[PDB]
Amino acid sequence: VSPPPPIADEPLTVNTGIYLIESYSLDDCAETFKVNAFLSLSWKDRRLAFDPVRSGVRVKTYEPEAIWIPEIRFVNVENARDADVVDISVSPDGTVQYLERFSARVLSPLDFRRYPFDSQTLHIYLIVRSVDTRNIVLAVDLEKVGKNDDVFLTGWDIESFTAVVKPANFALEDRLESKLDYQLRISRQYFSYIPNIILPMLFILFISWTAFWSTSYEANVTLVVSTLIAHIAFNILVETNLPCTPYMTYTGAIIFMIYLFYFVAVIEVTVQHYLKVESQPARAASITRASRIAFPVVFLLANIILAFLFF
Amino acid sequence: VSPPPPIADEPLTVNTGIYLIESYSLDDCAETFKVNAFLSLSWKDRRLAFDPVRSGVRVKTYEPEAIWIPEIRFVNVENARDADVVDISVSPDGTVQYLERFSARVLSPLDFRRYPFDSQTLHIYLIVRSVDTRNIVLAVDLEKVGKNDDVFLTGWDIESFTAVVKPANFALEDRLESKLDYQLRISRQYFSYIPNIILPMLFILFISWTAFWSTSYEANVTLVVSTLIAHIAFNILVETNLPCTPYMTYTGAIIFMIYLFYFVAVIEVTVQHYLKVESQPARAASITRASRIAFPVVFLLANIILAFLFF
Amino acid sequence: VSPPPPIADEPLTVNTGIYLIESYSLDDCAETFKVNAFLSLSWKDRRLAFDPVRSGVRVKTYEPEAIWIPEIRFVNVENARDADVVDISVSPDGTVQYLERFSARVLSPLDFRRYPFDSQTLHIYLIVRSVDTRNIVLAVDLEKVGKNDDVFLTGWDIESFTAVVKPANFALEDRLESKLDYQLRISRQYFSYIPNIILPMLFILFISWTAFWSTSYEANVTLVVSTLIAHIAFNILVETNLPCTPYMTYTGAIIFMIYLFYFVAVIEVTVQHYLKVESQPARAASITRASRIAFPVVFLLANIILAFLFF
Amino acid sequence: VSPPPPIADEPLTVNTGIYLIESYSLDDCAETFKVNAFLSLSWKDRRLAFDPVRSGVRVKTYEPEAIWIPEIRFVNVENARDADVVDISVSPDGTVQYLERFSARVLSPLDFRRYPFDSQTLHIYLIVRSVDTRNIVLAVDLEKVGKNDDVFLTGWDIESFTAVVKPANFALEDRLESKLDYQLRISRQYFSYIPNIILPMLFILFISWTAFWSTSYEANVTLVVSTLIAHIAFNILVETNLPCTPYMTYTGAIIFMIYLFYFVAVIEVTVQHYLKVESQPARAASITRASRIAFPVVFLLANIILAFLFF
Amino acid sequence: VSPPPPIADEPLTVNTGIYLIESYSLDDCAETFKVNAFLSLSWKDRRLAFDPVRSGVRVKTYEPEAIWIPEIRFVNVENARDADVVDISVSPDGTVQYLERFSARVLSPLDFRRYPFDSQTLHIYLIVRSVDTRNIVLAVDLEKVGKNDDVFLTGWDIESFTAVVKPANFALEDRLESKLDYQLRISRQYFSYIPNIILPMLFILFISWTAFWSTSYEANVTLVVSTLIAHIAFNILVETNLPCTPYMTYTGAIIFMIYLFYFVAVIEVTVQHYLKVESQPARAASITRASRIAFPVVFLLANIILAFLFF
Ligand SMILES: [Cl-]
Ligand SMILES: [Cl-]
Ligand SMILES: [Cl-]
Ligand SMILES: [Cl-]
Ligand SMILES: [Cl-]
Repeated sequence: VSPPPPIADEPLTVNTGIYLIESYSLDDCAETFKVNAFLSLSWKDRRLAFDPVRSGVRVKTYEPEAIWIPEIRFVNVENARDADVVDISVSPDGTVQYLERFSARVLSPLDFRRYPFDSQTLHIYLIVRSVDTRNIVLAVDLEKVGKNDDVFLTGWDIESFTAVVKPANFALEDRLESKLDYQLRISRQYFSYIPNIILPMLFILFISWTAFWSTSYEANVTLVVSTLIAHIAFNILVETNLPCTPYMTYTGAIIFMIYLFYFVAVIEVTVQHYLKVESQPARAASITRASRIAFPVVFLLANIILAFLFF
Repeated sequence: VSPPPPIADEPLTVNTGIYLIESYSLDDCAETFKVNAFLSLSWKDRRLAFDPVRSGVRVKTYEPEAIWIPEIRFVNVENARDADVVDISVSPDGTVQYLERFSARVLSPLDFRRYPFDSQTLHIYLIVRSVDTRNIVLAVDLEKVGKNDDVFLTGWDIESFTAVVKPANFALEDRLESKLDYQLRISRQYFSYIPNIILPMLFILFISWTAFWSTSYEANVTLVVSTLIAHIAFNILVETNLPCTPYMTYTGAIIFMIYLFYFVAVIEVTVQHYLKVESQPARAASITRASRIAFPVVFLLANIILAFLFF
Repeated sequence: VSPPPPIADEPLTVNTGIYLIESYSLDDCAETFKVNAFLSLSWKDRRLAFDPVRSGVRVKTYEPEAIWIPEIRFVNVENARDADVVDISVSPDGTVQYLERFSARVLSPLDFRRYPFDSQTLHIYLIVRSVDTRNIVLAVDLEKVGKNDDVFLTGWDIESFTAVVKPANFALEDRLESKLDYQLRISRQYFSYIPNIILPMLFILFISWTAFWSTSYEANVTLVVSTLIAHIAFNILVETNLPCTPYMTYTGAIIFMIYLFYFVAVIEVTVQHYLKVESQPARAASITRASRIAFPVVFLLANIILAFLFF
Repeated sequence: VSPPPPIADEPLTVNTGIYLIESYSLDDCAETFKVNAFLSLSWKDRRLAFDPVRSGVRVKTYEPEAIWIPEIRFVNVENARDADVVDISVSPDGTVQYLERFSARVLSPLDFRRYPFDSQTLHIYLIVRSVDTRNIVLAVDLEKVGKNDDVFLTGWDIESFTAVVKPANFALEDRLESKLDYQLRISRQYFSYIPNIILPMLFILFISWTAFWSTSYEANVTLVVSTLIAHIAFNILVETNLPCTPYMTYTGAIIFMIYLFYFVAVIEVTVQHYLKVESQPARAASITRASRIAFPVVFLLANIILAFLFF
Repeated sequence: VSPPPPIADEPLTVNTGIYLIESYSLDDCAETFKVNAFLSLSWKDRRLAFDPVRSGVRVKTYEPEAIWIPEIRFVNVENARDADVVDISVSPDGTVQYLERFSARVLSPLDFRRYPFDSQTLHIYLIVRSVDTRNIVLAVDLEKVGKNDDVFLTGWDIESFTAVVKPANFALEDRLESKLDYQLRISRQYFSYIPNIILPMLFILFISWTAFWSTSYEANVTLVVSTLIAHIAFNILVETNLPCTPYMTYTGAIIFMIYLFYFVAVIEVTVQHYLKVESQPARAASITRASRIAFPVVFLLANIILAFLFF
């Protein structure tokens, strides 16, 4: 079959609608999310019009093979969506009402810089390539754009499911293409992060600061180096909870700073020992006494600078 | 083919039944479980009515392509189920008895707050979208709802397989949808958790408490800090056994508390040393002597409080 | 097509045979294994009988679509098997010789209680659902049940591939079902376990026992606690080699006991130190001297008890 | 259908063009990447020529089955691409404008020697096997070779998507094969590697150098050995970040050198102690004093040498 | 279609060839390797013979559906190969020249005993099952057996791609089967193994040996135990590089021996301390002095013995 012919020289409008049934498998590393939804399509084909009085039925139901259907594809999918045509409905004027249920793995880039206080906009881009006989343009029927109340993505608050009504019409491979941006807005449930990541990580670092109320070089070497091991071990433990970003994140910056602090605490411990050994105990004692306040203060400050620097 | 026509204006009743053959791959992280079951369907399609005497046969057998079959889908599946029609049997009144064997990856949210003493209700939601000519309504034939005795989910006790008889009939995208809730009830086999997770984790903590019968600051630093490392390594070891919950679980609150205890034990060890060093050995000794009882008591109390809050 | 009609009132006998070509992907955690095998089927359909003289042929070859074929399925598969009909052959009496090559992922429960001295019986359950016109019964042709010599499952000795001749005939959803139990017997190759798991684990534990020839509390704390870390580190290293059982295994009991031993060794080390410190060195010395024999003896006794309980 | 016949003795030219829609799953270990793109094909088939006046059409649209289409394959794919013919258009002269959307997993060797300062050229090799009647030759239409602006590969800067215009025409299995090299140029985003990999790794090594301002053999053994553990623990933490190269990398050579440094630091610590114990404290002190400069200077010198060898 | 009829009573010869296009995904654990190649087939079908003169063609080209093609399968594949018929060409005598491009996941057992100095022979077994009318026998056309020069398997040197010309003709499921052994010979690239695995592992063990130049029991306990932890940590670190063998490998024998050495070093350290403490310092000193030579010598000797036993 060929596309419906234009009355004048106008493009064909395909009214689209996505209704989210299920959201699952948000892969932080792959930057992909699996989605199960309805895709509704509507357009006028006058070749399929009929006088309801002459005809035999109000609405004529067709098989996909029987009539012309626009080839709608998704831009940001790994492979083509798995679709199952639920219904095709032709009214007396030739207004086609298409409906399919599809599942797809959608590639949408993620920004982990504010982890775990991040929010994401997941995109589903609808596209239609224009044909030889006439141009095809996508449109949004907002009555057919929604999401099931039960839609969930463990660890996230599902904010909204909307579409940018104005399509992106552009040329590609010598033909017009009309694109639609459907947006799923999600924000992370950051609470567990405090008792799970930050708090135990801070306790380890705080244990290293006890070296400031000790003069035993052996006990101090043990405190600093053994906590450093505990820190790395704890990091190994929480690897999984942190996302795949091969770029600097807020949490990643706190963590880097904590590594610097272990190194500085070693310097202090080393300095204090050398001074004592090299018969300068008054300096050694004044440095250790200062560090007791200097360490928490410089830490707490650098964290406000970090927080501010990120938010 | 079109749906069977109504005699008056009545909806079509599709009598459903699911019989569980196999239950497998319960993914605590994905919140998905895989299923292999029979799906039985029964409706009346008078266009198929026959005379047993002319036909010879008491029951007619058809291929799925030959007759109209209702489009039943599952709401909470990853992709459409893999189905194989086992049998289609038409009696002369036009009553169709459909049967298929299907496998599906079902998405059902899980609540790990009580892990490992958690129980779950797994849902399989059956759905049918009504058509232009007539409304379709789902029903439950309880004689056809069951599960194979051999059905297992390693680590769980399979309690029951039932269906909420009353369907959820509602409107969606300008058409009626009739939904059925099939429930698989499971409860976790928590025993192994004691010798596997808790007991070795408690022994490590108890070793740290021996610092309360020691005055050697070096030996105490080694006890606390090395046990803390042992705890983190033990935690990495049991990572897998613990579920994916990005929220606070019961097992999780105990693990957080154990981290707090290591920090408090460090404070004590540090305090006791400073007092001794700052010529106050009587206080140092009274604090250590108190700690011996304080630590187990406060621990035992806080664990009772936790259990109470979670259960 | 309909099933062949009964001469009297007899059920139809389908003679089955499975010949294992390949066995791969034994997943200890999923309790699943993948299989590539031939499935042979045999029955008599007198409607297919021919006079070889008129036909000029001794044997007629058919396409699966052309004739009636019994619907054989497997009970314990994740999804339906991938099959390719190799041959369909008909002899003048109406005897059908069916053959297909199939691959399938089979779910079979495993018992890890005796690991690594465990043996497993893998099950492949063949099934046929009876029809309205006649009952269908499965049978085993043992000449037709075999396995390729090259069939392997790394880490296991493939003992036998057989079938329990007597089918399990039972009623399900108001129809007869004839089931066949095909068994693949495997026994674990436990040798590598000694140099890979037990021996290094025992050496670490034996190092902690040297604390019984030392009076240095600091050296003893280091011996017991550092070996405990080494043990946990070693467990982590061997995680993979140990299976997924969420229940107590033989190796699992030994490992738990080894954790108890580290705790007891700490108690001793702590006790010996307190007694010394609290001016009772004779008791401290007698406890340490006893421990030297008590520890290996109680260990060796407890292991004999465990072995006995498990075997 | 047979290929279009030659007017003289000329080969058939198939003008190709790949337009990258999506790029995902760059697997550093597998040396594979996934791609979603348009494949455009152009050729003149005079048998398809038509008079637009008689036909009433300016352009004829065909189904792939209806006309002859060249069999284009990709050399370096895991399995054959998943393709969906978007459009086939014929103009009155017999020009065929083919277009398909395809997804494919591409195998392209990677060179990790300069990690994380490495750049890669990804290859997608297009191929056509010539037929009995005429030779088929591939060509590149550069206007039709592009990539979507949104194309990303997390951790990489996507430099260019081009094709080596000159095809590689060669004989294989007694027939001509015309090959096209499509190149996707990528360069690694190395910044995060400094705060993530190198800096914490260098701090650990620097802590070991403090043993050169200490005479306590016990404190020194703790410094060197505990940092060695921390280093190994740190590598385990960053295993994932480093690529799969089973050959020597730049990062890899630095890491090996750091292991040598821990060994040398042990020798020093051991030597200094033996001399001190064997009543030669002046030598012990001069060795330690030298080490303070020798260690950083030699490390710095060797890194300069390494950088030079790799760049 | 039926197979070509025999002139006398002779079997049909199918001349085979495999030309390796791609070699990828060699999975050491699964013992599977992925292949992408051409499969060439040639056989005589006199029903297809023609006179070039009254036909006008030198060669006739057919569609797979038009003529009879032998059903060639692979024995050791997980699922059936993905094939795409490239060309079918009949010469005047009736000789068919078939060609397809296929990809397949081949199961071939691997022997890791000599790792990393191990070589492997990967098998691709071609098979044809004989038919009712005539027997089918496989043959090797060596002109059509090859591999692309660019064929690679990261970490291996691709030695050769050959076929054992003489087929293995045998009976299976009451019918003749003709098998062909195609061999891909690979040998491992063992270089980084030295700087990556062995060298850092030997440095850790050498650090432990420093305890033979020390009399401090505390320093010695720290040296032996902390290096033991570092060793285990290093193992956890190199797990990935070592293959899946659940049997004793060459590298694995060295590793086991290294565990024994840590245990022996502990015994020495313990013995030396007891003797000193029990007023026998001359024996303690002579044992430690001996150990200094005994340890490296016994190590170097048993390594020579092991190498000899494995090679
Ligand atoms: Cl799509
Ligand atoms: Cl479904
Ligand atoms: Cl099956
Ligand atoms: Cl391809
Ligand atoms: Cl195959």
